[PDB]
Amino acid sequence: VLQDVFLDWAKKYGPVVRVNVFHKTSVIVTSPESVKKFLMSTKYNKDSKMYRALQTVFGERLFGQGLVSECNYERWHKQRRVIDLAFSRSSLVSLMETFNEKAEQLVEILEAKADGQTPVSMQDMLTYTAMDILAKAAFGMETSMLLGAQKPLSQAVKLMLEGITASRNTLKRKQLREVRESIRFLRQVGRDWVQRRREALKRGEEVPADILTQILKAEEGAQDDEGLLDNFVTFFIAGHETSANHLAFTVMELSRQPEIVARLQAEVDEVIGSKRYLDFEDLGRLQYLSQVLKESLRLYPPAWGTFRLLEEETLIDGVRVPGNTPLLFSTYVMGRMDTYFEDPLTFNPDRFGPGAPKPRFTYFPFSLGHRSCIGQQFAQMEVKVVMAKLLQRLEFRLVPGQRFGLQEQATLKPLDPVLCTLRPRG
Ligand code: HEM
Ligand SMILES: COCCCC/C(=N\OCCN)c1ccc(C(F)(F)F)cc1
Repeated sequence: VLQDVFLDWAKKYGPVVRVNVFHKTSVIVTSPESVKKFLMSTKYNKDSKMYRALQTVFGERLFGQGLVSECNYERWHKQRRVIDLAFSRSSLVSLMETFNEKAEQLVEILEAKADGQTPVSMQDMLTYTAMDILAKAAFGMETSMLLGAQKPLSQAVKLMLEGITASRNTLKRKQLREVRESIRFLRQVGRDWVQRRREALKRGEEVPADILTQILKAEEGAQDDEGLLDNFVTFFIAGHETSANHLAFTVMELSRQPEIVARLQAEVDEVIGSKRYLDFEDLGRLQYLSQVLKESLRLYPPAWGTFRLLEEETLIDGVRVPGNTPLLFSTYVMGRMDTYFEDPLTFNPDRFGPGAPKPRFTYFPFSLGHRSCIGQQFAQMEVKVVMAKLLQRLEFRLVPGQRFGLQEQATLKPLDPVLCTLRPRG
């Protein structure tokens, strides 16, 4: 992938290197001290130019000015102020139900295929699980992709994601219209779930706190609904894709880590035993699993980095960088430099063991500072629940011909689906 070229240039030409990314010039900055300086201060904001591709795709508005793609500070802070309420500790705890139900359903489906002969794309299975979780937790709606439903919506998402791949890269005639079809499809599903929400509150019906309630609340006194559909599509996608890929990477890696798996099984037996559903307080004690996930994100971060606009010419690590320059920061790159991580190609979860110094601005799969992931705790919870349940009940072997490796898409994800054969534990 393109991130592997940047790593080579980082290693070779040091901490400040001009590059071309999405066919625009920027400076990739790879010192911890630089990361800290620019990420940990609100003085630095995202670069409209770099995110302008995510805002609109092929003349069809995708994330628009939603929580990811909005770069002006004050406009972003206004939404983030209110959307933040849907991610409080009590908000989160109440989602353990959605996470558990979906996790259980996933494990059950796979148990039905656990003959040890039936190939299953774990990438697909984990995408359906993540979307099912997101759709319900965020919007109070059931997609049931895990049981074959909403196969059109699943297809819209797929095409739209290739869309972003070609929009900001790729330098036939039908494939470009299907992407536009897909983007408008997602916006219309948005309208319906927004409408089906308004109708239920027009019947004065009781509806618990949501991401949906919060996005609506942020869009009050808006002449259009566009700022609301922006945030619908942003969360619909951001709230499932990176989690899906993170899961896929982890199961991929694990299929060739028998010792790690054993310890994982060993751990999950002690904390939950055979209990069907996990309580909020259970996740905290899945400490080794926590470590595996953290290491998974170090080698395989779905969201490989972020951009900040450097407005005034500044001196960065002894290099003069000119004003109006986009800064690229890459957790993928830093995670693979032996300057910051001994023997960096080795998947070693002990790196995050208790007592190890926490990596110091050399590792940020959820980014850092104010533009960090609003969904961090959300995804860390959901990912422990799925992984806990998989480890509890099933074993996965990777089908011969399945490659370990990456593709760059809208996010980093396994090049291959994660085709596996499955057995019951024991
Ligand atoms: C393991 C999965 C996850 C990863 C690795 C992750 C990663 C990221 C990172 C690196 C940023 C990009 C910041 C940038 O562009 O500079 C981000 C943004 C964000 N993520 Fe995620 N994330 C994941 C899951 C989620 C989920 C579950 C949600 C939604 C429920 C979410 C929604 C968002 C939002 C809306 C933002 C923008 C926050 C803001 O600018 O105010 N994340 N996350
Ligand atoms: C369709 O892509 C989903 C949202 C953008 C992916 C992303 N991070 O967001 C994760 C939300 N949970 C992202 C990936 C790469 C870049 C970069 F600018 F580095 F290319 C920026 C954002």
